Amino acid sequence: SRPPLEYVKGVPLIKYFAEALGPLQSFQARPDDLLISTYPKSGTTWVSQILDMIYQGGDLEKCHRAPIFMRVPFLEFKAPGIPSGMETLKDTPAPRLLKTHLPLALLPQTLLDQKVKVVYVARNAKDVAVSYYHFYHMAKVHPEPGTWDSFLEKFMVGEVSYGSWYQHVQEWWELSRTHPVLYLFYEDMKENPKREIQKILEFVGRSLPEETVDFMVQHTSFKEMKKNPMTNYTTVPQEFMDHSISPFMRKGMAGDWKTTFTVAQNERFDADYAEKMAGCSLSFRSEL
Ligand SMILES: Nc1ncnc2c1ncn2[C@@H]1O[C@H](COP(=O)(O)O)[C@@H](OP(=O)(O)O)[C@H]1O
Repeated sequence: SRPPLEYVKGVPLIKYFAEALGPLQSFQARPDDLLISTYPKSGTTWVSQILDMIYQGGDLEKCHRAPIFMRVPFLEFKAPGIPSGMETLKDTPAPRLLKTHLPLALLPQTLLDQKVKVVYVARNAKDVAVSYYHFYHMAKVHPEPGTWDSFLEKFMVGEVSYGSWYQHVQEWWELSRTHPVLYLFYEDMKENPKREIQKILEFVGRSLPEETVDFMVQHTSFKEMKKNPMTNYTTVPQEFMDHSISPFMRKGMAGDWKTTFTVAQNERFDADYAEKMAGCSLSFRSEL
């Protein structure tokens, strides 16, 4: 009941996800698999619906079969009573969509050997941090988040579930130079979802009619995804995720961080950030 984190190979993880790593050594990847990789709260559920909808040929009826966590297995998941992501995985048919937030230090090597295709979504660190703070509150398996200010301090030293945002985004960027990785930016998806859905289609080697594409742009919108109980996580026990404290689908905005970040916090973050992202051509947008 709100246990602390357990560290493994330098990554802080939720108690259960760490345990789940045991059985996960048994996981065998297929060359037709597709891995969805992101640092938490960077748009995983967004791109999962996009991808599942593509995989279902656009049929919103086939997408309603089960919640997105039953449809896109969560590689390292485990909970009391709720079946592990590995358990779920036994029933999931090929081509499979898989989700993870594991850094490379922990990624099943099966996945890199099998040349598995990666769709990676990155989001600006300020928005991620805010999103993560609210998530910590509602997602009961997380430690106590404490105050925004303290939580932000942790976030800068990567002392939060899954560790440092900064390393996560650079390492998977680097990986994209020697591995098939489509590296997406949440803010581009905000800017122009259609442009971004087209690039995914191209990447996944599929082709769909203009009508179907536009149909997807809408059913993958924040507002549609908020109403859809197969994607908003409301079918889970309130003891596990308490939407009354904070909804999973909270705002879905680029730039909203500015209503949480104080000026002092903003100034300290920018200074810290310039150092951490020094020798990197990664370029983020904070707004619009
Ligand atoms: N279709 C969509 N369009 C835009 N944002 C979405 C979305 N579906 C979910 N989100 C937002 O993405 C974040 C969760 O990401 P993840 O899927 O990685 O956990 C939350 O951000 P906010 O808390 O900033 O609103 C959530 O509201």
